Amino acid sequence: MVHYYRLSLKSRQKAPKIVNSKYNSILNIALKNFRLCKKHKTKKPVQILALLQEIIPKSYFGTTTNLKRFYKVVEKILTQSSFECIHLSVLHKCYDYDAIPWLQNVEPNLRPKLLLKHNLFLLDNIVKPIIAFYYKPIKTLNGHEIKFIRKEEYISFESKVFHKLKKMKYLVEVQDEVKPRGVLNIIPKQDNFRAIVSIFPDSARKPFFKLLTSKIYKVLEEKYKTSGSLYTCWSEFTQKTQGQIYGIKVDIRDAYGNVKIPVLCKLIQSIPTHLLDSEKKNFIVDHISNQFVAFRRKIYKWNHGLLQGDPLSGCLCELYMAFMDRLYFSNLDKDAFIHRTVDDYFFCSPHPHKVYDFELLIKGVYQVNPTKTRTNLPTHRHPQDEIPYCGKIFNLTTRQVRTLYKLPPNYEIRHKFKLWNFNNQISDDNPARFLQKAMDFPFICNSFTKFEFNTVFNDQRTVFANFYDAMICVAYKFDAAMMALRTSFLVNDFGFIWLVLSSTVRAYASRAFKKIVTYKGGKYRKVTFQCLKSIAWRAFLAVLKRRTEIYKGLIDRIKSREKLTMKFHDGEVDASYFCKLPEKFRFVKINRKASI
DNA sequence: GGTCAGGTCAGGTCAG
Ligand SMILES: [Mg+2]
Repeated sequence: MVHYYRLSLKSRQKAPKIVNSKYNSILNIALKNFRLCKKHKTKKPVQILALLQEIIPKSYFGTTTNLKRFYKVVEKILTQSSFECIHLSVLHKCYDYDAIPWLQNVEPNLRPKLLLKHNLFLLDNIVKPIIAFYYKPIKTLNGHEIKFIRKEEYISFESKVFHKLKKMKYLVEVQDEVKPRGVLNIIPKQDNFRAIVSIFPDSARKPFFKLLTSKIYKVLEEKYKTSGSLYTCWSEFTQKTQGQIYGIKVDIRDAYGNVKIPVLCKLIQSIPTHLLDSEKKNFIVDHISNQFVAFRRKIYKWNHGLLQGDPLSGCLCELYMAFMDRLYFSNLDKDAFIHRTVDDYFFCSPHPHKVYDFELLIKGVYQVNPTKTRTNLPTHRHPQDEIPYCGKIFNLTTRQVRTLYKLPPNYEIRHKFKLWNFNNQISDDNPARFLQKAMDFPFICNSFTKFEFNTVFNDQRTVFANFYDAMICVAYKFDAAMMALRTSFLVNDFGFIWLVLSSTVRAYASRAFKKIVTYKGGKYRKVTFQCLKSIAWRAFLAVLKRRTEIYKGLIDRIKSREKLTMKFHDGEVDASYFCKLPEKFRFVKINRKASI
């Protein structure tokens, strides 16, 4: 029931020195050259595609066309998304068997199963081992993007920060062979790093941490006031306040690191025992008071607040903060608006000084990330009217809220979609299920919420541009799914794709009706079912034109007619925004090419 | 057969 090959490096095996007796012995030539390659110092930067060429004999493929086929896969590995797969079927389908010298002697009907396992063998024992030999994959947490870094480069940074963390007494090496709970990892961010712990999956102790986590969330919702609902807080405050809003979003740097463990331990003990048993209280207290971590064959103690990566760290930091909130922000104007996440505070009032004071009140208590601070206060050095917060972009003047998109310039957008599922594999002769699973709704739902489609505080200018931006995204996902159909399913019948295409602009457009209509408000003008299906079909237009040659046929019949009149009842929806591509998505790389 | 309540999964958003 296994159709898929996973691209990621840790699926790699460790190469025998000699090839097994069911494999043809041209392979042993390759393994020998593999060792010779590893003994090369390789101080200077070198491409993997180039290094493999001088390892795998041309004599193994015969023709250059066969070889480029196999390089299309190495490149995919070198450019992989987390979880990305290919079909095992590609490893052999459509090859020029004639040109393969060592198969003339093997019966034709026997050849494809020899080539798949020989290509599996080369991929598992030579290609990934070598990539691993020179680099480390780190996941950027922008979608599933994985960046590869040179081992000499990463190691240097690792040791560099490790020495800092050893200087700053955050990490202290002791001698008791106390059990470490996980392995520390140093993963670089924008300017800093992130020290995190990977918990050894514990021996049936996770259920215990699940239980404790729920039990303290019960104390959070109880002895501490609710922090709002965000959608309702921003609804009410924009109605209670009619003048120019003033606001600030501040980003605390290292919320975990700046927790005072002692206080947290006193909060723990302070719980009523009908709520939290004294034994459990004490388990958390020496759990977070004794955080031990394995580095390079050494076990250290973590004492800078809470360990990112520990299962308790989240909820325990929540408790800490909720208690702080009581201390410092309970008395604020009732009319003003305030909402917090884990380390992101958003505060709005119609008076400049109340926000300015809030900035001071917060700075007296916390060390913040000053570059991350955003404000419309006129005496700030870079004031703005739009504040990013919580995955949304609030405009304090207009009071219109958009979705926030995390797509750096040259981000390869295929990294924002997990199209492969290894627990539920799709056949190579069933591309229809591979293009529909791509099209499941749940993936854009977080942009199909009361927040984006309501017309309570939102114009129609903005309830439109929202739905339009969401659909640009579903398009890019469609394009990535297509090139997975093209490059892994290898389909040439593009007739069973239009089905789910229009079969989702209908449901995709209709959902915006029930969700958009249930949250009507005083800026609601008039929206229309085919106004939405037309926005949708013009979004696909503006996107698909980026690979016009593969797609003009589909855009030819689309553009031709379709009644793209684009009449809008409001009149202040420019509608120019809909023809073309919103600036965010034009500068995203849609092609796949391994840099090194 | 038609609801609910609970459980799982999936892909996505938050945020460490
Ligand atoms: Mg933050």
